[PDB]
Amino acid sequence: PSSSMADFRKFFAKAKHIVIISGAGVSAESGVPTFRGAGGYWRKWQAQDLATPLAFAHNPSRVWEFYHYRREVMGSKEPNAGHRAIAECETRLGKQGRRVVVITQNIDELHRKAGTKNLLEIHGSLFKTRCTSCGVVAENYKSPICPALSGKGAPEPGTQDASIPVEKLPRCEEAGCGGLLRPHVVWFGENLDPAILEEVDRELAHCDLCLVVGTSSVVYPAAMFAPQVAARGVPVAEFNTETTPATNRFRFHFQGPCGTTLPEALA
Ligand SMILES: *Nc1ccc2c(C)cc(=O)oc2c1
Ligand SMILES: [Zn+2]
Repeated sequence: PSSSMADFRKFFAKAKHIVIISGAGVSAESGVPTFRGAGGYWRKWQAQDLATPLAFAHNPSRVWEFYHYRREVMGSKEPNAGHRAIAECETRLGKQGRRVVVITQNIDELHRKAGTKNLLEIHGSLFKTRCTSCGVVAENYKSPICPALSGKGAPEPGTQDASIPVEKLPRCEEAGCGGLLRPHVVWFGENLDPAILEEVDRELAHCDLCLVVGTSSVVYPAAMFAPQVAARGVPVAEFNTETTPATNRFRFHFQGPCGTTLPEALA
């Protein structure tokens, strides 16, 4: 795979429709905890233990504690130079009639905070709720999301369950509903929104340049998206930290934190 920034920049100058697939490394560069890899725990659990329908069914208080913590932590977090380069790229290109879309697996909204408008959040958002009775999706930035969760969700091992009664967990405020809310995020074992995937397929079909940032391209989610772009002859450029491996039938690979390489690539 080429690591020629100048060659990349020649494609970038001429590209009219860029798809940017954003993975977990973009969030990790802002210090956002993911509770996934080695060492990444909340109390005695990882995300694969708590971000499941079964976990929520059996202990909705514990799952709400986990997502309440993740909401509140964001008050100490900021977009990084990678987020900023991506947003500035969209803004500048949009005034030229050129399209930039960000397809992200990240749920912490830092792309939005940085100014990205054309955003597909394929795993949902920490700052949206979904009613488990009526299905309504709502924005929710309230600190705390409900009074019973104030001071709850502490991450330290040994912290006891809050065991909030389900009636005091976040509830739907649509007139005549009152159901129990869940976080509007995709759980392990769940389907991605087909309408989201409808929009993703349209962007992949039409783009003339594809970036994979903060993730590997040979793994989910980018492995679902990049192959068919590359198969069309569209250049695929990967920006990530792991020394290729990932092995790439793709055009470019730039090693390093994306906050180091993207400001230059997307200038
Ligand atoms: N079921 C499942 C859920 C989530 C995954 C992520 C976030 C990454 C992955 O590589 O494979 C997953 C599989
Ligand atoms: Zn409802």
